[PDB]
Order: sequence, then structure tokens, then C-alpha cells
Amino acid sequence: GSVVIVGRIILSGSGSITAYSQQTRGLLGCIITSLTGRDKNQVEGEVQVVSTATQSFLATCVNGVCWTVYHGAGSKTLAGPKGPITQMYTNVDQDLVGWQAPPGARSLTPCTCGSSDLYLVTRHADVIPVRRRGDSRGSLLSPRPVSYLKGSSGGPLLCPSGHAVGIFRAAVCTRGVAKAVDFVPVESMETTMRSPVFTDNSSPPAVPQSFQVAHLHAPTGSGKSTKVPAAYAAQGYKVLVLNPSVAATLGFGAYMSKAHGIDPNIRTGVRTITTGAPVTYSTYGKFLADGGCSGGAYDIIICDECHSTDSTTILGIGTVLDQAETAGARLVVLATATPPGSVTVPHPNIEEVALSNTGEIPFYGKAIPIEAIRGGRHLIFCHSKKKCDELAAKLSGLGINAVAYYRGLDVSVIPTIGDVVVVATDALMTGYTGDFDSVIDCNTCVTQTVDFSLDPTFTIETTTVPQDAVSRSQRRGRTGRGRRGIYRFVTPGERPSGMFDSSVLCECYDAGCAWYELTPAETSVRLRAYLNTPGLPVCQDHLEFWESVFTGLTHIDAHFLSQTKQAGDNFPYLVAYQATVCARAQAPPPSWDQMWKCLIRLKPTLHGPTPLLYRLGAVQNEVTLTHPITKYIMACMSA
Amino acid sequence: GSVVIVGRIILSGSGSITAYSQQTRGLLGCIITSLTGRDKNQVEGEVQVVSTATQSFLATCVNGVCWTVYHGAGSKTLAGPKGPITQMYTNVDQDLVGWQAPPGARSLTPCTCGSSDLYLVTRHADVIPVRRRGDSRGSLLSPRPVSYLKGSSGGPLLCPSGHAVGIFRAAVCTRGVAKAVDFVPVESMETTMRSPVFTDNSSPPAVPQSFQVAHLHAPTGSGKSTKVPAAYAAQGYKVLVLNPSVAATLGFGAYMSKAHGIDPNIRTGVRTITTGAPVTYSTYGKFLADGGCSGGAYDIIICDECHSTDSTTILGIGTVLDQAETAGARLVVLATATPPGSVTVPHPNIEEVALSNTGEIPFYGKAIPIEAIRGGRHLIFCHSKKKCDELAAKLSGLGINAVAYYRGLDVSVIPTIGDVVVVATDALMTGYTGDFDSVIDCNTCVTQTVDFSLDPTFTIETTTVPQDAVSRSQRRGRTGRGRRGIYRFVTPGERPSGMFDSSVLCECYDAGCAWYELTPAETSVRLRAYLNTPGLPVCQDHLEFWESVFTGLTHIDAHFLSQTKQAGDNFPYLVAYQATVCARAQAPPPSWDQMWKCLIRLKPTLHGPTPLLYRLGAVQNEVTLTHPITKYIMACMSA
Ligand SMILES: C=C[C@@H]1C[C@@]12NC(=O)[C@@H]1C[C@@H](OC(=O)N3Cc4cccc(F)c4C3)CN1C(=O)[C@@H](NC(=O)[C@@H]1CCCN(C)C1=O)CCCCCCCNc1ccc(F)cc1S(=O)(=O)NC2=O
Ligand SMILES: C=C[C@@H]1C[C@@]12NC(=O)[C@@H]1C[C@@H](OC(=O)N3Cc4cccc(F)c4C3)CN1C(=O)[C@@H](NC(=O)[C@@H]1CCCN(C)C1=O)CCCCCCCNc1ccc(F)cc1S(=O)(=O)NC2=O
Ligand SMILES: [Zn+2]
Ligand SMILES: [Zn+2]
Repeated sequence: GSVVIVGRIILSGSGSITAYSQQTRGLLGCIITSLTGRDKNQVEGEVQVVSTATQSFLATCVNGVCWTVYHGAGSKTLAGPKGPITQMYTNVDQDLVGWQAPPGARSLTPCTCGSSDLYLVTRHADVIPVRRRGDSRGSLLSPRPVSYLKGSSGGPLLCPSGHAVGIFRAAVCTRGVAKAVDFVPVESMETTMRSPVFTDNSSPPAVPQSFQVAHLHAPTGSGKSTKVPAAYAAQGYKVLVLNPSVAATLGFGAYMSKAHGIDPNIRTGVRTITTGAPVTYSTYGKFLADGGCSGGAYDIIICDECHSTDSTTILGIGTVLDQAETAGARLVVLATATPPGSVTVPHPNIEEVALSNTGEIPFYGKAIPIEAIRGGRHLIFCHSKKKCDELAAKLSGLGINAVAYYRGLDVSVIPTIGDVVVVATDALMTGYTGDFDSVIDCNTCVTQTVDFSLDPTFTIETTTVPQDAVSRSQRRGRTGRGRRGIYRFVTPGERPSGMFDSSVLCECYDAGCAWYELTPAETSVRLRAYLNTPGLPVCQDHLEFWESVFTGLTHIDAHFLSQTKQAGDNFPYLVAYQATVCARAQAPPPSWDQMWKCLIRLKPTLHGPTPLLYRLGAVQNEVTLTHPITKYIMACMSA
Repeated sequence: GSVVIVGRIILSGSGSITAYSQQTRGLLGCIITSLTGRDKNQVEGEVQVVSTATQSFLATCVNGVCWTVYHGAGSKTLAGPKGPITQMYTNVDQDLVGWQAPPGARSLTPCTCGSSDLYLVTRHADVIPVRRRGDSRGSLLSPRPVSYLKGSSGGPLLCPSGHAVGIFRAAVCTRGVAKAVDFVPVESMETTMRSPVFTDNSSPPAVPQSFQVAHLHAPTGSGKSTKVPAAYAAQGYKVLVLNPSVAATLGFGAYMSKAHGIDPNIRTGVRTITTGAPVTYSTYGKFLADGGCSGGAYDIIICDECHSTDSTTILGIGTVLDQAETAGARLVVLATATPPGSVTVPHPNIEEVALSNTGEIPFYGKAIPIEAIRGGRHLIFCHSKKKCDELAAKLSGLGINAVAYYRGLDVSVIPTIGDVVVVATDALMTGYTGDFDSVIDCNTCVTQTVDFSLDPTFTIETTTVPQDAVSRSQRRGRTGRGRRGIYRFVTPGERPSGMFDSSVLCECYDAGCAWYELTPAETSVRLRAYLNTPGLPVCQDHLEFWESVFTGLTHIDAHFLSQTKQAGDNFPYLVAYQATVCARAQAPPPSWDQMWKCLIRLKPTLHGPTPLLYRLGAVQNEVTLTHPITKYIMACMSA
């Protein structure tokens, strides 16, 4: 689907800065236009009201380029007269994207006066005075609730003369009140428009003399983890190769022994081998467990699957970026098949067939014909363990050799040879390396989001979301490996890649405390190195907030920490910490869900309201907001 | 737009109760079908997945009728083979709506076994066990979060034999956790299947021997406030006529004097006239101020505009319904042009013209041609005081004679003779009597909603919503009275009439305390009489909750109460009480917005966090959730 112009904000060309909205399309015209990518409507004005099916925001024409926010548009095309217009610019680090404006259309020009008295144009066509405080910051003269500014991103920041100062990107807000605005400066778009549109990162970089951070954007079939380290090693270099998966790590070592005749050093929690070879294959977790970089150990560190937004990868890459120069490394290679802002393109070996309602197996509102899976090795992706169980049971009833695989299950469940239908969650890609005849994708995943809810503090909620380009690629990538494959899907609608939630940062401080004997200040240092490095997945800088939160979570119960860590669920430090305050109060947990099992044995001795620190799921008990830790966490929000 | 079948939930006919979902339409087909009302698709199954543009829910086929919830479907038609199917049944009191099922619809049959082990079918095709506890209630064996059950209303409650027990209507929940389900019993559906096709009450009821509550559903201008009381008075009865508007109340005294030859008693806060006549015209407010019903004063009480969901009307009607029998009244007449579940029908002397983008005056994304309003008397409805000011200023710049009118302005602003463009909010409806050449409607209104947000307690937020059938009728009704009128609109979309928010109940307890020297217990009594009376607008029974809240708001500062009451804003009791808590704890208000003007004489003394009781707007200051009143309000939320 394309981004559709559904209206426009008309700015006054004389006197005071005033604006008015003019709708040009309704929901029907907007949906039709999104599907076709053809918009024959005359585009007028500098500020556009744009829409996707799920979202609405603004776009501004400055110097012939129609600009918007990456968070709203993603890598989507813009519906135009001749059909879909492809993005000319996509800068995930600045959250800015730009399409070539349909010829004739009016543009704003950059401001020359250097004024600090600014005017933000909203989707409501209101002109809000802003005082410039920095390069990308300006303070609202009168604070507005956050909800007032929703849908105004991509809107312009004007000077008194009506020229462009920047594009509205984010709201600087405390407890749901916006007091300042964050914007992309116009001079940044002027730099972008002056520079090369295409960049090359398909071939590995040559080893420089000074320390350097390089990007490697090559397909899974380029051997970023095999051919590339082998090649560097043949050149006589010390190489460390990091990956999120144990299975991937071991398998690449097993490949290098059989194929390239080198027996590498292997470092995983399960298996460690030390041969003294010039190549080491390690997981990010083992690398973090080991204490990260040790002096003069490696020349080149390859961070494979650097698009991965799991807390271990973020913390691992962050560690590499903070320590590598110091430990005498000359090159850091951020390698990935799917960099941020990626658009899934067809694969020559993979036939893609949309799932219809013609079939004997119900699957996500659609159907799977029994012929597509009867005989052969097939992988079906489900968003949850529940769905896996149901689907594998339905298939076993139909005489199909079906197996469910998810977190907490052994990889032996998957037969390595016979006819099989593997029904799995994303847990498969880090647990098993095998490939299949066909892949059936539900096109949905499960994500954790942080909500600064103030009931009393924050909430970490698990949500079902449409898959992004990375998810679609990793999943589809299970088939068509050096042979022909089939990929069947429920929907083609993908979400923008390269962005992650603040709850992922919270997981990094959690892991740092629970597993890596890292103080919140050490973790911040490591994540800062990741944040300040361009070309990696992006996130809101909540580093100081999370650091402050964890800094106060002192004197956790060691026994609860041990249990939560072993159970393997999300948040072992926060769960153990909430249990610690409960146990010490002889108070029951927020609920009796599996999350709070470490308290089951104490159940007959637990009474009263819960000293609630934060919300990690449903709270079925009465709560008390009087605990000093709750007051501490509340004080962290109001900074 | 029509309600569209977008999918189906397929139930097992053998063994254990299992279900699966099957989508039949995408967003495009759904939107097209909604517009046309034509659905040629085959209707397989008993449970349907239905959708409007804004909402999705379920519908179940029972005894040839396809049933759903009023809150979901309103009075909307269902898209069918021959075009839009009009509702056969609309019972707002039960929240049940029914259309005649198309061919192919296999209907479930009512349960005969009388089992208490029930099974709720969700939109996620999950079969949830429920234990029947009453006629319309059942408890969930394992509590589920509220968000899990959203979109499942109109879904069936099945017995172990797969028969229909009732349809899922509402969730019984505490702090966002659903612990029980409220359902329409299947027997109450056959009671609806009995209800008349016309239900005639277009004519006033004859006075009965015993006390009775009658409904009068007649058009505006049909003399429900004039001919009907005069007719009863001629028979020798004492008549009280109640209205929400002072302007209407005064107006009726002039018409009745000149036309029906009766100089009536007039009772308003502004003006009271006592002639000793057998007819009295009073506002609901004055009636409440007077102490309500006094013994043997009236024989007939007419509650005009009984569709009005303002706190005064609800409290006024409630007072009448609780006191009338006792005070010796023989008849209570609930009169309205727009009863709950009303659908706006064409008016014979009103030409309706959709606004386009062809015009010189911007108006809500559309445009007003200057010729439509230059000369003549016109009324333009805006959703806010802000929009009125802007529009009246834009028109005055174009040499038009424009005037803005809203709450807190004197009605003298409107010229009674002369070319004029009145730019007004719904405040006009109660302030001004008159008729216009044309009406231009923005089709949106402002409503207050209560959010049980737990940050720490509840929130009363102002929101913009699409207008309902009552709003559209009252607004359009300002033209076409005794002369050809024109009605111009932004959108045809109208939401369901006859339902109101729990914050309206909160306003009743507020008014009871602030103005009517009514204890929370007295208010509850009066509102219960309104709730338990069928045929009136419906609401969630939160009387005990609000009563308990206000009961704890003890020893308010009389001076703050006086100040808030005099300013004329929304919750004078809640504002004054929060100020009282601030002044006493010597802390600043939640913000320095006009809402907290009363605490200005204390601005230098008050410092620290705010002892926050509830949220009435934006909170810019630090908060403390330790105040005993906050803990009291929090304890009230638990049931
Ligand atoms: C309140 C109105 C704001 C203008 C607004 N923008 C946002 O929400 C953005 C989105 C999200 O930000 C991002 O994704 N990024 C990516 C990114 C990359 C580089 C630099 C950046 F600043 C950002 C910000 C959080 N936002 C923010 O502004 C957030 N604040 C911050 O990021 C701040 C800014 C200062 C630095 N730090 C640390 C922050 O936390 C406040 C979040 C308000 C909740 C609403 C989120 C829904 N937004 C949304 C989501 C999807 C869409 F397709 C369109 C929209 S929108 O509706 O079109 N967005 C907006 O209108
Ligand atoms: C969450 C699952 C629940 C089944 C569900 N139902 C509701 O939300 C209903 C809506 C609203 O209720 C009503 O409007 N009515 C109208 C009405 C008239 C007469 C008798 C009645 F019982 C009702 C109930 C509050 N609801 C409720 O259930 C609420 N609870 C109560 O009313 C309870 C029940 C017991 C008595 N008291 C006092 C209550 O407060 C819980 C509030 C949940 C937040 C709102 C969710 C969105 N609702 C919504 C709005 C518009 C739509 F078109 C469709 C939906 S939906 O998504 O289709 N709704 C549902 O699926
Ligand atoms: Zn300038
Ligand atoms: Zn039965």
C-alpha cells in the first residue's frame, strides 16, 4: 500500500501566519488510492495531510521534495499521477523520508533570518508559537497535552517570514504533557539533498589502519558469517564473529571445519572450544558473559544479524562499539541482510502464494489446503505457543506428522529427516538452523511495549502486531535455500523495520543486572555507544530514565533472582524485584499467573494489598502505592 | 452506512464446543458494502463477524433473526442481497438489536436444558467456560483482561448442548480485569419478538384513575408543550410542564397567553411569575431548586425534551419519577420528538445539501460559498467556543454580519432582526428560541467521558465525537419551522442516540451537592427512579460508585464552592473539593489553568506536589498519591 494525500493545510502568504484545512478524500478514496498507488488529484499547497490505512500524519514540501516521518510512512511509496512514487530519501536516524514532489506542487524554502520565534503548524491547522532552544529543539510557550499534537509529525516549524526551519518529529513530554518539540532541522534536509542517494555496502570493507566502524549489507547467501570471516582470516587477521543464535554459531563453526578446513574457537554457553585458530564464533550472550572485549584479542569484530532488536544483541553490539577501539581492534563490521528501512523484494528461488479461504485447515481467518502440506518438510509460523499447540493437534488429527516448537521446548522435537510440519513461533530461528520445502506465515508477531501509564508508574504490555520487513525476510528465508521454495502468507502488509521499543532498553538494564553483573551506569555507557552509532535500529533515548529506575532497585532477593533467571521469562530482574518487596511485606503478588510462580510456596502466608512497583501483566489483587520503591520509580518519571 | 458481515465464527455440531474464524471480506469490500448496503455473499453459520467503519463486533442468529448489540450497531441497517435490511427490533433498554436473517443463515435454537455451565464464544473463536449466576449474569472460571473480550459483544452464550442461552452484552470488570459477563437472556429476545411494529404514542394519554408513567413521541411544533397542557387544563387538571431551556420556558408563557387564553405560572431562576393558573412552566433546574415535588400541587407532570442527557434533565426527570406518585400526581408524561434509537428521517420543508470544497469560507475540511450566507439569517454550528471565535472573525473580515454565541455569553449578542450569521455551539439550543433561513452543521460535538484510569483514580476528559440522531435533529430543527429551510452538512454519518456517559451521573452528584442541597444518598434515590424507568436514555449503573465517592468528599471549603459555582464551569464541587484539599495540604493545584482560578490568592503559600484526588484536565505539577481522600476514592473503585 502507498501513502495517500487525503487533504492539505493552507498557509497564509501575507501578514500573520494562519492556516486552514481542506479535505480532498474520504476513507473509500483513500483505501482505493492506497491499493493502486494512482492519485490523479491535483496536489496543491506546501503542507499535506497524508494517510496509510492505520495512520494519519503530515508531509511538507521543501525544495521540491515532499518530506515526512519514517515512523509514519516507513519505506512506503506515495500515490502519484503516474502511479507509486518511490522514496528518494530514507533516513531512519533522523526519522525523515522524502519523495520527489509531483511536478508543479508548491514548496516551502529554507529560512534565512535565523529567528528563534517559531511557529508549528498542526493537523488541526493551528499555528502554535515555539521558542527555539537548540538545533533540533524548541519550547512550547504554553504546554499542550500530548494528544493535541498526535498526527502532526511531518508538519513544518515556520519562522515569522513563513520559511521552513525544520519538520516536526517528536514531542518532548513529561507525564503526558508536551512542553517542547523535537524537529529535524531544514539544514539536515539540505545536506541530504546535496549527497549521494545510493551508497555501497554489498562487499566487505578492506581493513583500515585507524579504527573504523563499517556496514555490510549483503544477502543471506553471501556468507557474511562464513565466506567473509574466512576471507579476512586468509589475509592473516584475528576475527571474532558474533551472532544472536547458539545453533547459528555452532553450525558456522561446523561449516568452517568441513568446508574451509579451519577448526575455529567456539564460544557458547552450551559448548566452548579453544583451538587457538584466528577465527572465533561466539554468541552475543557468551561475549557479554565473558566480560566483552579483552585487550589485543581481535583485529576484526563482525556483528552478524545487527538488525536484531533483542536485548542481548543491542547490549552486545553496544559493548563492541564502546570497547573495540581500546582493546586494539581495527575494524567493526555491522553485518545484516535487512538494514533499517529495508523493503522486502522478491526472491528468485521463492514462489509467493497468497493464502485463500479454499482449504481444509483453518489458519488465521484464511485456510491451508491439505495438499500444500501432506508429504514433504513444511514450516508454519504462528504468533503464539497456544496457536502452535492447536494447529499441531488439528494436523495430527488429519494424520499429518505435525510438531509444535517454541521457547522451553527441546530442538529434538523437530525430526531432521522425515515428512514433517513444524508449527513454530519466532523461537525457531534462534534454536534450529534447518530449511524447508515451503513456509506458511501468519504475518503477525508478538512485541512488548512500554506505556508510561502512571497507575502508579509504567506498564510493560505484550501485544500482537503485523510483521515488519525483517520478520517477513527471516521467516520466508527458511525456504528457497539453494533450491526452489514456496512461501504462503495471510497478508502482504508489512510494518516499518529498524525501530524498537523503549521496553527493549528496559530489558538491557534488566539483563545487565540479572546476568552480566553490570551496574546501570555501565549499561548506559554501552547502550550510548549503540545509540550514537548511525545505521543501526533506532530507539527513543530513555537511557537516563531507565538507568535512574534500576539504580534504585537495590537489595533484590538473590533466591528470587536465581528462579526468574532459570525460568527464562522476559524481565527476570523486575519480576524478582517485585516478588522481593511482596515477600518482605508478607503481601501477595499482583496476580497468581505463572509470572509469579517463585511465590507459590508462600501463598498461605501472603495477605493484603500488593505494594505495586510497576505493571508487568494483569493485576488481580488490591494495590498499595505507598511503598518507598514505588515513590522512587514515580520520582524517576517526574524529572 | 450499513453494518457489514466481514466473517464468521464456525461452531462444532458434534462433541465438545470448539470454534474457528473465517474472514470473508477485507477492509475495501467492507467499506464498499457499507456504502451501498448491498451484500450478495452467502451467509453461512450462526455467529457472524460484523463491522461498521469504526467498530467490529459479533452477531448471532436466533430463531431467524440476526441479533447484535445496540451499542455496536445503533439503528444501522444490515447490508443484504436486495440492499439495506432495516432493523426489525431495537430494544435500547436490553441493548439488543435484530435484523431479519438473509437466506443461508443457519439459526441457533434457544436452550431448554436449563444448565448453569455456559460457554462464551469470542471474536477470536475461543470457547470460554462461564458459570451462570443469574438471569443475565455469569462468572468467568478464570478472570480475563477486559481487552481480550473487546469486539465479542453480540456473541453467544451456549449451553453444553450447543443451544443459545443469551447474547454477550457487557463485561463485569474491576480495574480492567473481567471477572464476570452480562448477557441478554434468550427469553428476553422472544419478549422483543412480541413488541409492536408501531407502538403508538403520537397522541397524548388520557388521565388515569391510578398513577401511571406514559410516553409521548410526537414531532416538534405539534403542541406537546402548548396544546397538550391547555387541553388537560380545560378538563380541570393541574399541569406542570418541565423543559431544559429558560428561553423555551419563558417563551411558552407568551404563546399560551395569546393563543390558549391562559396566563400560566412561570418558574425559572431568572424570572418567576405566579398567577395561580392551572398550568405551570418550569425549567428542570428551578424545579430541583424548589425542592422538587410538593404534595397535591399537580395532577399531570409533563417532562418535555426527555431525550436530553444534561445532568439537570436526568436529575429533574429522576426527581419527578421518584416523587410524583407520593405528591398525588396521576400522570407523568415523558415527551420527546427523538426517543432512544431514533433514526433521522427527511423533513418535508428542509432541503439538505452536502457541503463541497467549492467555496470561499473554510469549514471543517469542506467549504461554504459566500453566496449561501451573504444576506439572510443563518446559523452555523461549531463544536467549540474556539472555532466560533475564528469563524465569526473570518466572516466579519469579509464584511458579513457575524456573531459567535456559546456558554458564558449573553443571548443579546444575537440580533433578533437583521441579516446575521450566528456561529454557535449547542449552548444555543437552551439559550435562544429562534429559527433560521439555513443551518450549517459541522456534524460533531463535544462530550465528557469518564476513564477509570487508576492514575490514581479516574479522569474526566472532554472529547470530540460524531453527532447522534438527536443532535442532528435538534440542529437541523433550527430551520424549516413554518417556512422553507436549507440544511448544509459536512458528513452524513450519525452515531447511536439514547445512550449517555457515566460522567453525566458524576455531574448529577456534583449538582446535587453544589446547587441542590442534596446528599449523595438523596441523588442516588432520584437517579435510580430514572434508571429503572424504561424508554428513557440508558447508562451504566454507576450510582453506588459515584455515591460512595461523593460521600467521602467531606467538609468542603464554602468559599471555593461559591467561586466555582459562580464561574459556571463543569464540576464545581469536584474543582472546589480538589482546591480545598490543596489549600489544606498547602500544596499547589494540578495546574494554573483557568479551572484553578480560585487558588490564586494562595499562589505564594502553596508549594510541593499536588495531593491528586482525580484528573479533571491537564496535570502540570508533581503529584502525591498519599492523601487519605485519594486512598478513599481508590478503595471506592474496588467491588
Ligand atoms: C505527540 C505527537 C508527536 C508528533 C508525534 N510523534 C511521535 O509520537 C513520535 C513517534 C515516536 O518516535 C519515534 O518513533 N521516533 C523515531 C525517531 C528517530 C529519530 C529521532 C526521533 F526523535 C525519533 C522519534 C515517539 N514519538 C514521540 O513523539 C514521543 N516522544 C519522544 O520520542 C521524545 C522526544 C524527545 C526525545 N525523547 C527521548 C523522547 O522520548 C512521544 C510519544 C507520544 C505517543 C504517540 C505515539 C504515536 N505516534 C505515531 C505512531 C505511528 C505513526 F505512524 C504516526 C504517529 S504520529 O501521531 O504521527 N506521531 C506524532 O504526531
Ligand atoms: C469488553 C467487552 C464487552 C462486550 C463489550 N461490551 C462493552 O464494551 C459494553 C459497551 C458499554 O455498554 C453499553 O453501551 N451498554 C448499553 C446498554 C444498554 C442497556 C443495558 C446494558 F447492559 C448496556 C451496556 C460498556 N460496555 C461494557 O462492557 C463495560 N462494562 C459495563 O457496562 C459493566 C457491566 C455490568 C454493569 N456495570 C455497571 C458495568 O459497568 C466495560 C467497559 C469496557 C470499555 C469499552 C469497550 C468498547 N465497547 C464498544 C464500544 C462501541 C462498540 F461499537 C463496540 C464495543 S465492543 O467492543 O463491541 N464491546 C464489547 O465487546
Ligand atoms: Zn526566516
Ligand atoms: Zn440446552
